[PDB]
Amino acid sequence: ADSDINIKTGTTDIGSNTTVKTGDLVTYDKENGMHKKVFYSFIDDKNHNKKLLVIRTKGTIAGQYRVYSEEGANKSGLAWPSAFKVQLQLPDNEVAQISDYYPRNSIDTKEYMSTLTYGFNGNVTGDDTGKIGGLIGANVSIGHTLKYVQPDFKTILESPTDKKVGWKVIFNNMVNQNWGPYDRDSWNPVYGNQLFMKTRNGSMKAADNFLDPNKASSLLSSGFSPDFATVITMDRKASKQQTNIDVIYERVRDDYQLHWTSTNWKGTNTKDKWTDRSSERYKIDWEKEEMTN
Amino acid sequence: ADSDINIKTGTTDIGSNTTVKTGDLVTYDKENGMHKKVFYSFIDDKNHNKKLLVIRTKGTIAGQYRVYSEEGANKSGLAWPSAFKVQLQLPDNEVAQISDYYPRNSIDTKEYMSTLTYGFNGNVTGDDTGKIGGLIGANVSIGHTLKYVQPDFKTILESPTDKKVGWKVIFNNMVNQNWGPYDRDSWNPVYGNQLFMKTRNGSMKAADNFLDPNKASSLLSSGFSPDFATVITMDRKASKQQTNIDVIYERVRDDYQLHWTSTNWKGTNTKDKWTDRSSERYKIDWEKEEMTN
Amino acid sequence: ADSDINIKTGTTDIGSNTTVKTGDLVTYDKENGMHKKVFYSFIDDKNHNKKLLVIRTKGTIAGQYRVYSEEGANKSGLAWPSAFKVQLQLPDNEVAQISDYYPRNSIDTKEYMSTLTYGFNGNVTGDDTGKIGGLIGANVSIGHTLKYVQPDFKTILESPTDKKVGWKVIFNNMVNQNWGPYDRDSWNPVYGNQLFMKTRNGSMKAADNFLDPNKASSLLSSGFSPDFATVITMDRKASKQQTNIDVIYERVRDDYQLHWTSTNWKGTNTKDKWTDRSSERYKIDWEKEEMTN
Amino acid sequence: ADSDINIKTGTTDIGSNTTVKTGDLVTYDKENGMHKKVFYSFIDDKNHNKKLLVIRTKGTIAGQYRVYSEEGANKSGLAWPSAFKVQLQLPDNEVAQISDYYPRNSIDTKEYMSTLTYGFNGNVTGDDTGKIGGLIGANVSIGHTLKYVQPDFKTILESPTDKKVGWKVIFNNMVNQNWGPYDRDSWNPVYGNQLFMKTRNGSMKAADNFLDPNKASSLLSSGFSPDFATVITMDRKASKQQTNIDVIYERVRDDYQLHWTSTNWKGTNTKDKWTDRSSERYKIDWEKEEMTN
Amino acid sequence: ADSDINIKTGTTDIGSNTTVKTGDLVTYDKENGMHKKVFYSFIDDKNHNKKLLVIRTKGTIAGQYRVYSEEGANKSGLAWPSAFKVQLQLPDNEVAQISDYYPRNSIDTKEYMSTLTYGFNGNVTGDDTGKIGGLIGANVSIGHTLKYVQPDFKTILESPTDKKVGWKVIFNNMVNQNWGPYDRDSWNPVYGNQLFMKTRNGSMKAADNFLDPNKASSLLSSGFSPDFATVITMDRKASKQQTNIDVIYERVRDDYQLHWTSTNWKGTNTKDKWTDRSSERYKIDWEKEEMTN
Amino acid sequence: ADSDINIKTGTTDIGSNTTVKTGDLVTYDKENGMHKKVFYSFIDDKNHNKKLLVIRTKGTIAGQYRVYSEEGANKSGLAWPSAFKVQLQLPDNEVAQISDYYPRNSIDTKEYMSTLTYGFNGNVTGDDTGKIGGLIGANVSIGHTLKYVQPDFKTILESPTDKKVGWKVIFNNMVNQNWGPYDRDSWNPVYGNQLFMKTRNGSMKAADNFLDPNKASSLLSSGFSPDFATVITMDRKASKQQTNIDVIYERVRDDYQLHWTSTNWKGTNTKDKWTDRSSERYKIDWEKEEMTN
Repeated sequence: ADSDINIKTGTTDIGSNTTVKTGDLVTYDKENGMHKKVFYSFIDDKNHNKKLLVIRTKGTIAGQYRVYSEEGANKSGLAWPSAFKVQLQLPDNEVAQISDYYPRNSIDTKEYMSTLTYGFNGNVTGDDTGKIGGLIGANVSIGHTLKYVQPDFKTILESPTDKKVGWKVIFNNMVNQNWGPYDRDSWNPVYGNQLFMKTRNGSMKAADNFLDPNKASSLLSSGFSPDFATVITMDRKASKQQTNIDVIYERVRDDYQLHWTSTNWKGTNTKDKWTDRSSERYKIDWEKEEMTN
Repeated sequence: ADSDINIKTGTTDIGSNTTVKTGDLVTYDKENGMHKKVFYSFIDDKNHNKKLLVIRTKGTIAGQYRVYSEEGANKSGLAWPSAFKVQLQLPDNEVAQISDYYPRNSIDTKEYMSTLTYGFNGNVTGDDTGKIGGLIGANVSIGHTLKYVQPDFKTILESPTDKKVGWKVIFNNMVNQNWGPYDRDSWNPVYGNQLFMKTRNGSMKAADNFLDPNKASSLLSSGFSPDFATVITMDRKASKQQTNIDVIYERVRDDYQLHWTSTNWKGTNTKDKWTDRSSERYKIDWEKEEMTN
Repeated sequence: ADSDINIKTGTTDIGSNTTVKTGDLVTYDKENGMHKKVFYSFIDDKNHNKKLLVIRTKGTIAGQYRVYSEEGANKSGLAWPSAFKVQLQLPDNEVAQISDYYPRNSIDTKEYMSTLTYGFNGNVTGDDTGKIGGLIGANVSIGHTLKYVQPDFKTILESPTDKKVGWKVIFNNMVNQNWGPYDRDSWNPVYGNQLFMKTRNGSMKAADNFLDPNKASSLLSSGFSPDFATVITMDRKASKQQTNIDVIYERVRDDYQLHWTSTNWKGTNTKDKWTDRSSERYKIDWEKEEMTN
Repeated sequence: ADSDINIKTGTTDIGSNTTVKTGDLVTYDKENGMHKKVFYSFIDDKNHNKKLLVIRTKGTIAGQYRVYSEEGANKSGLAWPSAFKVQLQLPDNEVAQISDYYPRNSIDTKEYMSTLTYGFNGNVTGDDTGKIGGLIGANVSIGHTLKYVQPDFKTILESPTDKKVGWKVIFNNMVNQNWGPYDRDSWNPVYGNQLFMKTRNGSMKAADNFLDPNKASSLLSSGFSPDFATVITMDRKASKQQTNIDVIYERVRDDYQLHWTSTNWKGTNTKDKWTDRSSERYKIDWEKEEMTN
Repeated sequence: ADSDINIKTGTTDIGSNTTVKTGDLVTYDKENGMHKKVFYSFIDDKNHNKKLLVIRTKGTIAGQYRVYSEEGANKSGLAWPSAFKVQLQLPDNEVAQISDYYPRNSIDTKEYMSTLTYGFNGNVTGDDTGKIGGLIGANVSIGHTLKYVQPDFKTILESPTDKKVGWKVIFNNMVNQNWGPYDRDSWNPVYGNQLFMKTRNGSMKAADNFLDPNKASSLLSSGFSPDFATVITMDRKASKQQTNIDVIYERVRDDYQLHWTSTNWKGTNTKDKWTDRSSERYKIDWEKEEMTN
Repeated sequence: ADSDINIKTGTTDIGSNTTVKTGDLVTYDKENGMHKKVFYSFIDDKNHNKKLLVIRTKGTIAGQYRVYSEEGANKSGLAWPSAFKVQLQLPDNEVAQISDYYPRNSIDTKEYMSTLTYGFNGNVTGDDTGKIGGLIGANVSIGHTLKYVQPDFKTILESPTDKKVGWKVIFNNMVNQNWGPYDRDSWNPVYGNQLFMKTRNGSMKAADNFLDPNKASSLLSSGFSPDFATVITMDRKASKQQTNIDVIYERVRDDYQLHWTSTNWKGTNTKDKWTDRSSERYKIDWEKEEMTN
């Protein structure tokens, strides 16, 4: 908070009384199904120390959630997106540097509750024959409650060096058919990994027995569209005013297979089965304030 | 957040010191009952890289929730809107590209709560005859609670390629007469799919035994009015400054029928029975900044 | 959100650097008790495509909640407002069109909660005579909880065509004397529809045995005052610059009667008994920018 | 929402580039204890259609909560404010009209919750003599929960005609000594109406046995200060530019009496016992833009 | 709050009508994996008393969560970041001083709830043989509930002297596999410290039996990126206008080892095992308003 | 609220169209460990009545939480900050006066909840031999629930006279190892004051058996940094334009000692054991608008 140090709000920010030359570059990778896009903005504030360039890799990455193989009615497979990644890198010989990046790791909290209860009790029982009985009782109770919120997908910022910064979205866990959340490492001795399982002991075909993509999370089938911002600073006295960047949009898929053993369906998951990578190299012209490729 | 990178807020946005020529085109499709409307805005910022055009397909799509067929008092049908869709497409030979789209898939969260309780107990019982009894007891309890919010209709952004982007609204589930939520795949061995069922064993006519549209969701009967935004960018050095777009407003209906078997009503659902499509082609004139059709 | 597409906020809106000529027309219908009023605004933005006119039918519609007929102390009736409606229409031969309308159908949500509990138990019982007993037990519990919010009156946007758009407010349900909510179709074999019932087996007169209007919802007795906005767009090259509109303020009342059968009061409801309609025709002068009637 | 129709926010409002001549008139009615005050504002926007005048009857109405009569220690009375009212009226021959009024009836909502629970149970009991016993059990549970918020006093807008508009504040219910809420119609066969009762079977004097005004609601003793706004529109071509208004500040009191029957206090309430009215007539000069009286 | 003293908001802040010369310095420490960065801003307000310089050590510190040693399948180790620290210091002979620092210790609250319950009970039991029995009972209950929120990592502001100010982020506690939260001092006689334990009695390799970094907190593996602000004030009449600062980015790691004793895994933690320090010295030029190193 | 009296917001505030000369004075007391700092602002509004000076004693006071004495393993002590204070005073002969002070005592609320439950019960029991039994029962329950939020440290504004105003922060209570909150006056016949106790019957050294400062509140070890604002007004016609102020930053510590009696640790607290005071005198020059010392 700028106002908590008694400084007037917005005083220390950069971008005042200057013209920024924005831009846009859109490309679609048919092979990998990644509609990648970057939105750049050249800021050169005279009162600042270095030339600035903020890059927002908005884009979009598809989900690719479908059944890849079926072998009769006994067994079938499934490929689902385990993780989405997007990273930027600079050549080792480059002179520019990575300064900031908005989406960053944040500390997560949890509730906690302690309960203590005392009790007392007493009743008098009687019947027709004149018998009279008594009872005096007491009890204690101690309870601990802990609650927290867990998303389906969890975004993470991989440790950014001077040259490369990258983010990552992973599959935390999912609730299937209103039952307890499952994850990739979940296991059951009878049924196994019931993550994407429709019916435990259905009589349908193996390929048919898979969770409807509508029921599952949206990011599994329709994909994940990132919104990540990074700024590159270049010294204004550098000999060479041209810079190259690489943008990668890799996606990791897992293999989920269910098998009909004797009576019930049994599901098995094989993590990190395939990876699809789409890297494109851009060129920066600091003197002309334009990025083109 | 622009202010989290120490950049002054609003600096990187586009649209400063320029005139945007907005517009409006309204058309009604009597056959399909779709009051489609698009709101365009031509932005040509000199400091930007490409000419811009944001298209907001506000429009409105009717619900069409009515009983289509009745066969005596024994059985009758019902047609209800299973899903609403709206998509924009560009010709394969076109030079413009799709850049951004506001309504996008978002990660959904869930609560979770773990409870543990210890207990102790002890009572002393006595009667008139001098008998004295005792009792010492203890107990443990473990509980897991998981809660989440689920809407009636769920909007999804279908995987957007370079040329076409489309959205989709599907029927998640509905609560009928304050009872447990039902969906298209819900089944009961006795009654079946009780989604749009008034009384389980009523004596009325089959056509009469259907849930009142007022009781059901508003989107089923009065329809769904979208609000989706997409921006198309065209290079300012292109040889041809004219572009064509296609806008589709398809709606998918399902067949719900209840049948009087012997004593109670039995309901069955047949998903994706009909689809109504309304496509219109617009022409864009980048040089004159007007879209007309 | 305009800022989520990287466009500067407010850039795509219409109404900049222009003068709008507002207005007001107020009329009271003594026969129907409807204080109708419309607030118009002529917007002609040069950068826009069509002339604009936004109409806000604020007005007010009375409730008319009273006992219409009494027949001794045995039975009496009651008329209450089941639904309020207001709609605008254009002639079929007109050239203007309906573009937008603010209050629109919105998707409803609901909470859901799944609980699972394991238990264990064990006690030791003894008496004076040296008898020693034991007990070991366990239990499981599964619970489903679903909660949602339901208003007394539910506003709905009837499917708007190109020429006419109309809204609707209906009676969802009401809580009577802190008891479970009742609606028009509620039935009880003994008492019947206990919606507007004061006492189940009171000895008072039939006309006296009705729920106090203060206890009931405000809209039943003091009426409902709408606030609905619609915009009409007319091509600026049209030959005729005069337009006619019709505004309707219909209100639907139901007949609720309770009858003293032998010991207790029995209530019956007859939906859609009366309808009061108040239609007035306005004239639009686009050239002079004034609506008068 | 103005921004939801794509119109720039604040465009359709009235009051731009004009001077409003406000004012204030304060009067105190010693007989009725009503500190009435009105705050007017003359708005004449050229771009508008009619001359405007918004009147805010802020004022203040006292509570008058006191014991009026006592007859020994056997019985005593109490007068408390059952309802506060304030209304404006215009002469039937007047040409001005009532257009708008801010505080208006609003729809009220309620929560609802449905619960279902399954259970299972089993224990093994044994004693010293070798006897072994068993027990297997199960249970079901269905629960309905409904919660809502109810204020002590409820403001209502009486059905406004073209010439007169009036509001109303009534006594919904009150919680006495942390016990269940009571209202004017509450009855108990033993104690009666225990609304303003201190002790059920106290030995104090009848006049002394009344709830402390500090314990009760503030509006009962210190009164209710309204804040209601209304706008009057007059055609600018009218022959006569002078208008008369009447402002009433009526307050309704009830009679609460408790009686010592044999052992306990019994309370009875007589609604609408007294009404205090304070009407003042103001004169409007549209040409000079001043209201004086 | 400035407005709560009747002073116009923002009047007492500093930074009005002046130019601030910001800057940026980025450096990466490959040996320690700390991407440190500082963002300075020179403010010299004529109406103020001293020259100002606010330093924001944004940077980023990696997590370094990995298994360092394995000795067969019997035992293995783990190094995890126990605490992150970042501190600024000034030479003892310097003339500048530390004035303010935004992130500061804050008081934390907790809920509390007291419950009291009275009960009564009575049943009548009878059988075929005409025996009649009775039972009258009562009970009391007292309960205390206390709940609070506890984060995984807790930021602390170490006692700031005139020359040096430093912050600190420590490991409060973590929830492992949805079980009760553990911390560094947690101990169990059977299993020990089960903080980073996968399975209590798994048969896998010791190195394999460790909690997945994705399952654990993000700061453990991907590191912590600080955002801390400090302002240094220097008298404008000082003889020497050059100042030196030191910035440290130390990180503390702990040694977590689990051992297979006979049947189950036993975990032991050794706090404060390693510390990695990265100190860099900057030079301040108040006359030229630039910090370079 | 300024806008609730119909006055334009911000009209009555002071500071418009004037220049304020701010300042800063920083000093560190090595002996007491108090980094005291004051931020002044001279406001002389011509439309106001007196010259103004708002003083914000931001500063910082250390915690000083450490073990002062140990006597073998049998007993040891502990000094912890019981209360932090900061106060400003003016000489009795001075002409300036204290006008306002932002942090002020506020009324605190509490929830309350009353519950009432009715029940009914009935079961039929039978066995193989044909015996049939019955049981009819009922129960009532009344419950009172009261919940509130209590912070660890509570700030208080000591009664401000014309010349001196001072604040105070005291130790309300603390939760130790997730157990019930303890305070300075808490006592247990067996263990005593268990406020800063690690283990009830641990075998470690007495000095070692103390709660970790990280586990305890942050203000205990890292100290409390105040933010308090006060404004001094001086008549502009006074003969003498120089004023003196005194600022005190006293801190009060308590003595907590635990003693090993025979089997368990016993803790005793001695409140108000030490007080550290740091007073500095400043000089105000109203004519030159500068405070220096």
